Amino acid sequence: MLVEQRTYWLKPGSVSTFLSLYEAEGLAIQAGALGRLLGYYFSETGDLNRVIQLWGFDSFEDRTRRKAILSGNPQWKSFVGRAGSMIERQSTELLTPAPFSPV
Amino acid sequence: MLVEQRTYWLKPGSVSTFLSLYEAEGLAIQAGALGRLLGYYFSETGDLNRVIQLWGFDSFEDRTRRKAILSGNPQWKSFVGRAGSMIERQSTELLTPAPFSPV
Amino acid sequence: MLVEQRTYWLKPGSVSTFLSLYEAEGLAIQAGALGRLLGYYFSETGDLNRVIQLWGFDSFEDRTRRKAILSGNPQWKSFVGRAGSMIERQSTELLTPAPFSPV
Amino acid sequence: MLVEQRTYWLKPGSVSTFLSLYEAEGLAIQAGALGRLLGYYFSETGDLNRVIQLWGFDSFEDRTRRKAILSGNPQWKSFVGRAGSMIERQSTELLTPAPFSPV
Amino acid sequence: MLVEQRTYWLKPGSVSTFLSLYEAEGLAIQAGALGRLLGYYFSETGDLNRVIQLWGFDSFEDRTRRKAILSGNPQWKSFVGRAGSMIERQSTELLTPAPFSPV
Amino acid sequence: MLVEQRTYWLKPGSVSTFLSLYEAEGLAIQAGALGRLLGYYFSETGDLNRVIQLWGFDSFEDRTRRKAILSGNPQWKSFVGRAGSMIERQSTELLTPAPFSPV
Amino acid sequence: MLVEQRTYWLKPGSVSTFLSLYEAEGLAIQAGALGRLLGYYFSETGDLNRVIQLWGFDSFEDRTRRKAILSGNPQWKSFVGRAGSMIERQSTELLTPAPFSPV
Amino acid sequence: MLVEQRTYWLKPGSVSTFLSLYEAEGLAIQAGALGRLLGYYFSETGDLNRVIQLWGFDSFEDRTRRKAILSGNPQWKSFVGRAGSMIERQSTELLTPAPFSPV
Repeated sequence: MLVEQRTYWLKPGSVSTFLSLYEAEGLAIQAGALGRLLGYYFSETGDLNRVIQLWGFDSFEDRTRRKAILSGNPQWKSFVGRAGSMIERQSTELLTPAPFSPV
Repeated sequence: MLVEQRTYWLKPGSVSTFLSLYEAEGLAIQAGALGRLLGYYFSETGDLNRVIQLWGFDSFEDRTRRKAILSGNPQWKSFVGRAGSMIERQSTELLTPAPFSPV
Repeated sequence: MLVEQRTYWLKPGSVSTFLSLYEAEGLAIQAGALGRLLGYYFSETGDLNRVIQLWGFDSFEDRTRRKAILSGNPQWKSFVGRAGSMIERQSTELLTPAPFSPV
Repeated sequence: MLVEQRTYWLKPGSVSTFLSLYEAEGLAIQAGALGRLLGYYFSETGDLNRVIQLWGFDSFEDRTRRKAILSGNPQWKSFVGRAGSMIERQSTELLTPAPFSPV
Repeated sequence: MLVEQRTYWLKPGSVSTFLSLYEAEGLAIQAGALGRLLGYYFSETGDLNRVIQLWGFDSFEDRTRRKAILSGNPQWKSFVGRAGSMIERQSTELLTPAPFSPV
Repeated sequence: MLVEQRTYWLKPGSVSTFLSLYEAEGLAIQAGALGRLLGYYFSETGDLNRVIQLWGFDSFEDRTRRKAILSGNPQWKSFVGRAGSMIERQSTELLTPAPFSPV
Repeated sequence: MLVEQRTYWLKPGSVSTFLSLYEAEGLAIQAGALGRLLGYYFSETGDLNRVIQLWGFDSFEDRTRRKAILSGNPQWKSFVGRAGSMIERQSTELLTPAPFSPV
Repeated sequence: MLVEQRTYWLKPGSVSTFLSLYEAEGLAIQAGALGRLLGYYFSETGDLNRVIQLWGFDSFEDRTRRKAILSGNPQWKSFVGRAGSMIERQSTELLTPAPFSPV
């Protein structure tokens, strides 16, 4: 499995608004396209106002395919338009599970 | 649930040695004491030679209790002695799951 | 005791405005809810325009309780609305006093 | 008052050894020379293996005077020789208390 | 050869808009003035929303000459006016090829 | 001598506008109040859009006195109002000359 | 094409030794396994003692295949043993060429 | 004029030893080769154990020429051998003086 850990830095104070809007308008579309949500968090220490998500993919090739499916989805584009102004900065990294890592 | 994400930066080239030694000598003790391993990874992008672990705790109080149980374990101390020289730097952060985050 | 050190990065030039507004409208509410202010500073070196605060808590559980009391306070919400635009970024960390640390 | 916040990054695993050695051999000398210890902590989040100290001075001039008194103390030099190998990196910053900050 | 690696951090979501506008209105002018484009990329990991460019110059003196030619070009100024609002931050570094580096 | 090195990060593209406005409206006032300008630069590598200034002071006490004189100057306040929107972030550090450092 | 940009931070002063040893003992093996070297540089500004390499791959899957071929090569392992002590830290990132990027 | 600002991070506690050794064995050679020392400092805030130097050059081409003269000097090589172990990390940046910057 290929694991992606994405971090968004949000405008101060906007985490609860973002998470509510995402759950109502973005989660079903994004999880439907990408396939395996492993975790979706907000920070309590370090930089505040971060939302951190982990996604599992069969391969980099499949991640590419699923991300393009999501990016072209008209309902996703609408949600990105409504939620995007809360996002100040985005980063991502690719991780490999150790053999004993769960699931 | 309270989620802890810990990062260790290891000496260059030492990730596979660390993961093999940990699986053989540290995993059963640490998972037994701490309770819920959510993920154990090594990095493929960004800073290389990172190992990243996520642990789930019922509360901060229980994390404190379980960490002291682990730190006082004589077999854990032995493993830390054998593996510790590979660790150059350590960081950790506390995270809260969004309501829709899995498990 | 559990010690929290919070840092806010403010818009350039806004420190004195923030501190005056906080002292007049936020301090009594926040200190009343959280309990033990250990220090409230602004930076003279490093990143300028930082305000740095240290708070002492009996436990993480009590910090959680007191923070929710503060966040739900209608007068606090009003102050956050008036002061919040000065805040560009927020971070926090948890610290433990050494046995010989004062108070 | 002028407040100094110093951070030392220690070798992984060495915090308890450093704090024990400092309390036994360095604290009385350093506090005697510098005058007002405001806090002495170790980190629980963020970079682990940090020790963080806050000192209060009447003025920068007096800080300079007291630091030179400490640096020239033969017993301090001995302690620095015994404890210094645990220190990997050091940083410091100067802070000013807000008018309502305690003490 | 002197190699310059420039990084622009763009507003979230704006990479494809920037690259399309640059290719249509800026590339021919900039490549014409500067001389040797070695690579023009956007990031897939790390900080997202980065565009990274590498340029090769005969010398620092020639880089200075060509950059002033570009900066004074009225069509370049127009493009910078239309594209500039997408750029949040800029950095650059100078690199020297190893003897075996290609071209 | 006590040396202060200040860095301002400016809005992309604004360095020449800032330097022209400062030279016309701020330099004589600021240099008159602070006393010894050692250098005033803009960056060519690293973070672009930085302006970096070095000031020499007889002592920290005199720096404090001169900075308050400048901050209270009505013409300085006017210039800060006109130039301030170009400044995104500010940092500063204190340095000590080596014995052989010039002047 | 998928582009990888790798950075190694070397022990101060060791860049020329590393590059000479690599050219003599590592380049033919590594380029033979990985396929397309796009650039191999050392830094002149920013962090000194960096070596920066860019590699082009048909796909992430092919990068994975070629990296495992290289890692299992006995002559590569020997070179890594002889050169590795110069490497203090390693990072990498994945990049996508813009449509107009050369080659 | 082209200005170079170099920073060395030294082993904790070694600044005074480095500066004494440099003044006795390196300064005359280095200043003789490079031409115009503008400042040589150690840090009092921020990262401690930094030495920061500013050098002025007629041009980048002349900086290149003078640096190669210095690097090939047998007495410089000897000094670098004796002082080099104190240096943990090195960085540099190029700066341009504003028109009103002194000298």
